[PDB]
This record gives sequence, C-alpha cells and structure tokens, in this order.
Amino acid sequence: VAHGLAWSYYIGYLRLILPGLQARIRMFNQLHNNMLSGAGSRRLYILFPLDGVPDNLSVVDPNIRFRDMLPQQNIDRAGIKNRVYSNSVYEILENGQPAGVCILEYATPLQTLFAMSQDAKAGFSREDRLEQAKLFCRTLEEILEDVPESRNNCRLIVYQEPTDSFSLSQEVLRHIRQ
Amino acid sequence: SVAHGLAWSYYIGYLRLILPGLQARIRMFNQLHNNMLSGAGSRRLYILFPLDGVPDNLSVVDPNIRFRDMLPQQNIDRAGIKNRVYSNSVYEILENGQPAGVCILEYATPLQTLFAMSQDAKAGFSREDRLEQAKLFCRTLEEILEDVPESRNNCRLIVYQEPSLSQEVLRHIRQ
Ligand SMILES: Cc1ccc2c(=O)c3cccc(CC(=O)O)c3oc2c1C
Ligand SMILES: Cc1ccc2c(=O)c3cccc(CC(=O)O)c3oc2c1C
Repeated sequence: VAHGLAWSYYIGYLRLILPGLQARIRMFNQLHNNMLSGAGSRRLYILFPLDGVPDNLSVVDPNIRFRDMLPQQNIDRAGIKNRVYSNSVYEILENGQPAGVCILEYATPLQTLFAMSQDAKAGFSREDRLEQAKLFCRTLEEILEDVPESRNNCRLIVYQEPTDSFSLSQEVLRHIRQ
Repeated sequence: SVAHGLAWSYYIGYLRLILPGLQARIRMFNQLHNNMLSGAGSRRLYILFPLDGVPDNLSVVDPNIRFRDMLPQQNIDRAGIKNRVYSNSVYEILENGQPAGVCILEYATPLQTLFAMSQDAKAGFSREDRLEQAKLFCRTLEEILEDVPESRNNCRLIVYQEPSLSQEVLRHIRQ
C-alpha cells in the first residue's frame, strides 16, 4: 500500500513543489538578510518519524524555532487549476546557538498511514504500521535517487523515536551537515 | 495493494479537505451567478475516473463539456500544511447542442500517479497491470466514502471506459 503512497507523494506534491523552491529561497533571502545560507539550507527537508501523530513542529522541540514563511508558491497545472502552497522556515539551535536555518515539514502521508491504521473494520497494529512506514520511506528514497533535480532540492529525514533524550533538532542538524 | 493506500490518500489528502466547505462555496456561487447550480444534481463534486493514463484536459476533451466558471476558492489552514488555496471548476454539459446540465467536474488526480508508476523505468508495469490497479483504487475509494455520509453525498466517482462523456456525466447528474 505504502508503495503507491510514496509515488502519490512524489507525483502529487514533490514534483509540483521542488522546481520553484530555489527562486522562493532567493526572495526569502533578499528580504531576510540572507537567513538561508549555503547548500545546507537550500533543500526541503521532509520529516518522517517512524515511531503516528508526531508533535507539531512549533512545539516539538524548544531548539526548533519557527521564523517565517517562504513566499507562497502558486501552481497552475491543468489540475487543480489554481493552487497556493505554503512552506515554513525554521531556526535550529544547538547548545543555545543558531546552528541551522531550514525549510522543514512533516510528510503528509503520515496522516494517511495513521488514518489507515485507525479504521474500525480494517485498521491494524503499531507493528504493521511501522512496516508500512518503512516501506514508504524506502520507496520514496528510491524515487528521489533516480531524479537528480528533485534530489538536489530535498531530503527525507527518517528517524525512530524512543518512548524510552531524543532531540529532533540534533537529528535535523546531522542531516543538514551530512 | 498500492491503489488501496492511494485511495486512502486521495480521501485523507484531498476529499476531507474540500467537501466540508463545498456547499458554502456553491451557495455563494449561485448568488454570484443567478442560482446557476442548485438542483441537488448540481451540488456534488463529480470526479472523473477513466479506466482506460493521461486523459485530455477537461476544457478540450469534448465539445459537449464546456467550462463555465470557477467556484470561489477554498482556503485551507491546517497544521503542517499552513495556508493552501484549492480551486474547483464548474462545467456546462450540453446535450443536443444545448445546455442540459451544470456541475462541478474534475479528473481524479491519482490517475497521474498510476500512470507515473506504470511508466517507471524499473518495476514499472504494463497498461494491463495499471488497469487492475485503477479498478482497485475505485473500489477502495467507494468503500471509504460509504462509511462517512457527510462526504458520500457531496461527491460522486464517475467511472467509465471507452466502449461520449458528456452523456456519461448527465446520466449521473440525473440519477
Ligand atoms: C497533480 C497531482 C497528481 C497526482 C496526485 C495524487 O496522486 C494525489 C494523491 C492523493 C492526494 C493528492 C492530493 C490532491 O489531490 O490535491 C494527490 O494529488 C495529486 C496531484 C495534486
Ligand atoms: C493533509 C494531508 C494529509 C495526507 C496527505 C497525503 O496522504 C498525501 C499523499 C500524497 C500526496 C499529497 C498531496 C500533498 O501533500 O500536498 C498528500 O496530501 C495529504 C495531505 C495534504
């Protein structure tokens, strides 16, 4: 199931959104004294926690600080027709210092995976959901690897949360640094 | 299968966002265009799903399906996806050379995904395989809509196969 879900995420969102990302950064930077930086901050980072319903990003971590919206993106495929999309820019702290600035969001298909799992008749366990989550990521990673213009503009950030000291900020930083 | 997750994502990712505000958007439409819609048959989101990828865009697919107007936009504002603006389009469906029906009409966006999947260099699949998937998608989507009345009565999945669409649409509006 998660195979077609990763494809619809790519086809139905990442394809529409990536190509104009850089231009929107350029603006953002004109208007915020070059807050985005070089290379690290030139990507759309998609968060995919493994372990449903992660904390929303404004509250998840005191070291992940919202700054501002990029300028909106207008789309006009023969969709759909006219659509407006938003993306959000976050300051990422390490040791009390601004260590990174980036565009960051959760993968919407989490919501579908969760909703699937919660359905009364055909819902399924946490373990079965994790198996699907892993399959979504593996499949999305493959798609992106095959598409250099897409891959140069975004990175899937996949992580597991221990219920048992987890900092999402340190995870994002490690990716941003790689 | 893959089309089952796809159906759930069209529902969770689009129909849930769009149907709740539809009637509000229709009423305002009617007021702006002399009650051009309302007849009950004129107040659902009609979603075309040709079982046959890449169906000609609606404005050009059939002389009997003629673009009239856009609904007022639907603004959405959730967590994660902050501001989005969605559009939907209203079509006049002529029969016998004359307007016979008016509706809100669009292609299901997941057609584009079953097609792209099909078309992949590796683990892509044939037309004969992509069709079985399209079938699974339609069935799964019609099962999902059934469990939630608020949604069901506000959209119809028009599924069709080459042996006139405008005649295929009116039948639905009439049902
Ligand atoms: C242009 C395009 C193409 C494919 C999809 C899609 O598979 C898909 C699957 C599930 C949910 C959506 C969201 C939507 O229809 O806006 C999807 O959007 C798509 C869009 C917007
Ligand atoms: C709110 C929400 C929830 C789930 C999905 C989704 O599964 C999903 C899967 C594939 C493609 C999209 C389109 C998008 O993220 O804009 C999807 O959108 C979703 C959206 C917008």
